[PDB]
Amino acid sequence: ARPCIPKSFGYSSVVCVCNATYCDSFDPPTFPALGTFSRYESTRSGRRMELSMGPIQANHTGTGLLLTLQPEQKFQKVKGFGGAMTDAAALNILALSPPAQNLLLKSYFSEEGIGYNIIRVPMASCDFSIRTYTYADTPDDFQLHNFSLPEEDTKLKIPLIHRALQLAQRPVSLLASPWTSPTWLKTNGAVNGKGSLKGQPGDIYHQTWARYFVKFLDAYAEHKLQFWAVTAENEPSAGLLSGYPFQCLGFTPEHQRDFIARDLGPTLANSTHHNVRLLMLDDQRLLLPHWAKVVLTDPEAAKYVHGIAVHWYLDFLAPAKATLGETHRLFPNTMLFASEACVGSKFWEQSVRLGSWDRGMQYSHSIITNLLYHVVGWTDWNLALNPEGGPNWVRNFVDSPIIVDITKDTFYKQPMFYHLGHFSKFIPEGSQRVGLVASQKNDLDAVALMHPDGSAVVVVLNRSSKDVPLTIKDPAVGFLETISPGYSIHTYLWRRQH
Ligand SMILES: *[C@@H]1O[C@H](CO)[C@@H](O[C@@H]2O[C@H](CO)[C@@H](O)[C@H](O)[C@H]2NC(C)=O)[C@H](O)[C@H]1NC(C)=O
Ligand SMILES: *[C@@H]1O[C@H](CO)[C@@H](O[C@@H]2O[C@H](CO)[C@@H](O)[C@H](O)[C@H]2NC(C)=O)[C@H](O)[C@H]1NC(C)=O
Ligand SMILES: N[C@H](CNS(=O)(=O)c1cc(F)cc(F)c1)c1ccccc1
Ligand SMILES: *[C@@H]1O[C@H](CO)[C@@H](O)[C@H](O)[C@H]1NC(C)=O
Ligand SMILES: [K+]
Ligand SMILES: [K+]
Repeated sequence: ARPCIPKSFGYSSVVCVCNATYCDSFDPPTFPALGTFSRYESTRSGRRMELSMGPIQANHTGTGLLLTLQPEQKFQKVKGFGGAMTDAAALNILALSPPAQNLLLKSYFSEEGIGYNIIRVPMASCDFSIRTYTYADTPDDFQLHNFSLPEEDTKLKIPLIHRALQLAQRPVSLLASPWTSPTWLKTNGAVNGKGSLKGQPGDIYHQTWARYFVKFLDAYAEHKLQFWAVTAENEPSAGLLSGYPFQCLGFTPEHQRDFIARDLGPTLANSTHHNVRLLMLDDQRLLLPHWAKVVLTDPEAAKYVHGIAVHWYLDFLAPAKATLGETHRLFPNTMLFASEACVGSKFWEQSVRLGSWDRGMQYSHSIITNLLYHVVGWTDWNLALNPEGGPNWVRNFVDSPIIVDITKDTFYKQPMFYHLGHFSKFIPEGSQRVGLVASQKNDLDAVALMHPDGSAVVVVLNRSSKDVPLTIKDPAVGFLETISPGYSIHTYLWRRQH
């Protein structure tokens, strides 16, 4: 429909430039003809989700790499893909002109964009906030009569969420996570630093905190927003650390176990919001499987926990098989969900690297890894940031798929945007991961899924410099002869006749 307008900022690839009169966009989605496949390609050299079609062929000869679809080897069903409506994201989006705001939101949420269907919503302030507040700052208010949503919610986040939902054809799911409680519920009396809820699970402090989640859901429901899930705490491990720089609330896994079993589980189940799912952990994967063992081996906690939320700090190395793999083996009926991912957080790297193909490849490699380890969804962090990677009240700046430049009423779509969209656009909710078997050792990363309507999608990432010829075999349908160029990502789509 409208192609990328590329701009280089001296990094390895280009951004796509959007403004009040122009943004790259797709035509309304259509599937290729039976017997044809669609291929969307992005490359370091500058191609951005460009479409080409090819024939599905009856026959294949050769000793080149073959990836054979295993349509009957079924794994997890996918919840979806999206990102976080932080205060910083909201401020950045709303600092654009109305036309550019609309083109940014369409980029993420419409079928002319990449079809996000998840939005994560902080419960009050976090580091990606310019004001520190909770919804109940008036002290000793244990019945929460003074609980209320400030303008950060009612003027900024809620209206943008309504606008996202209007632009989406896919149903959008909301996920809520708190960073800190009111300080008068905390041992240290501050939003940050080392501190936990006062007292012990089952008591007034813990019951008040549980009731705050219900007040929050009630307040958003008055604004005609309902939540798919909440997490028990954003990064509960952080509040155990001396000097933790921003909003946190410390839980050991035992503390979270007991809080869920005695307070949060019962409180949510007793509310009009009982259909909201509760996700535990909401933290980095090296805490698994230990955290899952501690919480889910207690049947009184386990009965309230729908899933395990994991964060991906893509700047840092950690094992996947020993964390996600082992957790799935021990608790196969408790879904894994990636609730936050970010890059650019190392102080010594530029927070925002406009046009970094490497950071794009980190996103897609992470997503593939997540999907191959049974994770049902993937949620980016801030939907949009400024060129500094903020605002952020502790200067904890990071990168984002969309960077807003208010002085030019412009925004830039990063390689990360397109790497995420290779998945989000083409993997509807309810899609199921299926097997994909390589005939020989190779340097490609790939994942296959089946849509609810039976159609196939395969994403292929090449992080190498070498162009790799390959063939995809769908045993029911035939062969897709293709190529995976060096530093490329491809999504393949086709209809399946039986
Ligand atoms: C928004 O960006 C577009 C795309 O770069 C600008 O339109 C271009 O303007 C230059 C200079 O006049 C022309 O050479 C291009 O042909 C234009 N491209 C298109 C696709 O129209 C546009 O001026 C910018 N809008 C605002 C309000 O700044
Ligand atoms: C379970 O839910 C009910 C709501 O149906 C709660 O009952 C309310 O409690 C408040 C005081 O806390 C009263 O002012 C309301 O009039 C009550 N409403 C109803 C309909 O009874 C009850 O407190 C909840 N119990 C929990 C969370 O343990
Ligand atoms: N062909 C393999 C990758 N195989 S895979 O696609 O099943 C995969 C498995 C993961 F656990 C994570 C991924 F992201 C991808 C390779 C690629 C690149 C260098 C060495 C080996
Ligand atoms: C495919 O292979 C079979 C068996 O040799 C052959 O009869 C057929 O013509 C080949 N070509 C096509 C296009 O089906
Ligand atoms: K208040
Ligand atoms: K940085």
